[PDB]
Amino acid sequence: HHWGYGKHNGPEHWHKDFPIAKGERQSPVDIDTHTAKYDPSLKPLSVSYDQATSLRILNNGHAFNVEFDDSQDKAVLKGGPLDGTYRLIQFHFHWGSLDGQGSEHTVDKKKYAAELHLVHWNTKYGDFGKAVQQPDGLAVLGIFLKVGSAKPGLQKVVDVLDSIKTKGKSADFTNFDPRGLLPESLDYWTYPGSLTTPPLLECVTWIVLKEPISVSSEQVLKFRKLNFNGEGEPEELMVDNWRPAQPLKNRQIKASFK
Ligand SMILES: [Zn+2]
Repeated sequence: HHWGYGKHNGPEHWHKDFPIAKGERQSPVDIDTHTAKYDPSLKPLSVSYDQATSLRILNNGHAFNVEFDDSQDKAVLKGGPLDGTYRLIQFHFHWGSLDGQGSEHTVDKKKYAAELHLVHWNTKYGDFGKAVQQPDGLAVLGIFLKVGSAKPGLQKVVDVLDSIKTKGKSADFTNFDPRGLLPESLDYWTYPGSLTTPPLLECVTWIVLKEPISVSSEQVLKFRKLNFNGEGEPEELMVDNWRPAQPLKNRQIKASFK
């Protein structure tokens, strides 16, 4: 049974094919802001996206991925909790069927309308495929989305979605600047975790920003027009593609701010 987000193949089923689903460092988690400790030894976070080169956008049947050329040292994350340099490979979102749900992480149980994941691999492991064999192979910057004013820098993504409606469709998607998706502040929480989709590998230093970005109702409505199914199969709207919060299991969440 191909994994997904439905009643018979959704998150409660994943552990059968991917037993790490019940591991010690699974994501997402609820961020209890009152038990996250400020860590003054955290270096400032460095998000350097000015030379980023997007290549393509792809509906993979679970979300849409905007992919980058990661063959050179061009869009990198470093500092904060990280001990090396991590290179951007792709970003994607999780979102709900309703504005009241859709994020993976929660903040004192609060769910946002959506959540953006910018996925980076540790350059000391040479590429993404080898990085995912390592416990510190990945760093994911998570950014919450709330519904309000439109985010202009998101609109180029919104407008290509009609060309990738169904699973397996891809489109050229060059010159997209992910700096237009970032909120003002880089204040964050950080904790060790996992990929939130199968194979759920425990490679990730999570860096979750406190400040959400606002997107318009119309922008998120266009996300909900995508399809999980392939062309020529019955239409199932791509909505509620979020894994719920998982047990923290005595991990600690650190805050970059007071
Ligand atoms: Zn994700």
